[PDB]
Amino acid sequence: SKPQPIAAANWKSGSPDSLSELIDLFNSTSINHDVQCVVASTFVHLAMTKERLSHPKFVIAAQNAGNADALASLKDFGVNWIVLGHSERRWYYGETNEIVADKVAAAVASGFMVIACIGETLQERESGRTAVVVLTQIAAIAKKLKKADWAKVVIAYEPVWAIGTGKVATPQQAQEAHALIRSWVSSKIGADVAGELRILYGGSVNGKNARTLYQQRDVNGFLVGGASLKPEFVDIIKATQ
Amino acid sequence: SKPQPIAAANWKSGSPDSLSELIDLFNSTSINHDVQCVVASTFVHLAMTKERLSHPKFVIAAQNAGNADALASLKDFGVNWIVLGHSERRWYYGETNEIVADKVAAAVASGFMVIACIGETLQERESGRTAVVVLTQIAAIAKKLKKADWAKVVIAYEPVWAIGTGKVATPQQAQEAHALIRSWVSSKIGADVAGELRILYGGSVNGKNARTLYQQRDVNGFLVGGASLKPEFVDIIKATQ
Repeated sequence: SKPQPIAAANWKSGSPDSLSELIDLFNSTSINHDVQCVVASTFVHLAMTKERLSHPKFVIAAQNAGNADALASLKDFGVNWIVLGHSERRWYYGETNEIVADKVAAAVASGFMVIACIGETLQERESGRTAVVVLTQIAAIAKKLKKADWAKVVIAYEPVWAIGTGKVATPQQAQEAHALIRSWVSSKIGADVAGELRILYGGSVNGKNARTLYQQRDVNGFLVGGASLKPEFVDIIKATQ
Repeated sequence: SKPQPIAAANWKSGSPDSLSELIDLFNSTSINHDVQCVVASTFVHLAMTKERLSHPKFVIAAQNAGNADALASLKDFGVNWIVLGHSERRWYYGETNEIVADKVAAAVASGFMVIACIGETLQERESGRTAVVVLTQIAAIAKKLKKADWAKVVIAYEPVWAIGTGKVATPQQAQEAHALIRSWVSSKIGADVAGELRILYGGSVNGKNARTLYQQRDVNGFLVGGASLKPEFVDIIKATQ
């Protein structure tokens, strides 16, 4: 039915010691279903996790790449997944739809599994421009990808207003945005591709809200920030059953 | 007499929780005089404050912009004020008078209210080169601004040796530098402009020293770093009466 789900952690902060305790918990956790778990972080924690994380279902990812040289070095360092187009890169650092599109194409060429992020601001949401915004973002990425490349792409839909604010989208809001993105992909690229495509939801996900969100027809997992620094991340992974 | 004063906070560090407590304190504080309050920060706290800060007298600002795309995105994100040419950008990152001048011109074009920072090092101060340094910095900015643009500019004078060191300038030192900058502007651009111009003082300002500094004829407010992370920032705002 639904493609293999992904439960990605976005370690935006935390201390080396507290984090290794988490890694121990994960390593000792049996997941009785097929799900790809991803732990994304910065150089600070990347060396530790790359060596301390042993769970068969987990993989590590870099939080961003500034250029082709970094993609190359990261690849050599042994990192195969990467998160691109995350909120702040777009609104704080000014990366345009075109720029992240180029980054996504480059990463894929270098052989990475890419989690490309998209989402609208509170202003856009309220102005009723969600659908146009989201599709423009996704369209920019598509313009640079060859049909084969989609095999290496995961889309993460995160309303900018839901990230770190405590304000999660509703099962209906998420499902609608995801359904829209999938439709666009199906009609523009192919239904074969659209069906294989994982579209994750990110924006204040936690152990208590995950299942309802996951139950939606078009939600294939989550990109989790805050709750991924806590052991409740385990409940979030179990919610992708 | 003096133009409307500005009490700007420069949140260089701090935790999300501690910071929201401050925002609550601010939001519940009545200021019985006309003053523009500004809370400047990085992407980390910018999303929270933009949503949690409700005080009618407060506005939020970005701590820097790396290029035109960032100015555009920030503008769209809903940020209208920006701090440029701050100490570290000049001495640590190597931004020249010319570069920050260009940044100031660009920001103004994009529609921002700009706090352009200037100031000399301890070496320069001691070598007795304060006046030449400060004027060269300001002159570089002027070379790129059209007379109309000055309406969107606020100048912050912060001796590099006073920032974060605990070593504040004396009411006489600040007043002299401010008087000099205003004179230059008056004779080079116009007295109309010079009079409307807010020149703030920054460099180890606190609740205890603010009033004396503010009492000077040419001091129009403060850019505060350390003390802005504490509730004494309220006393600093009251000092602009």
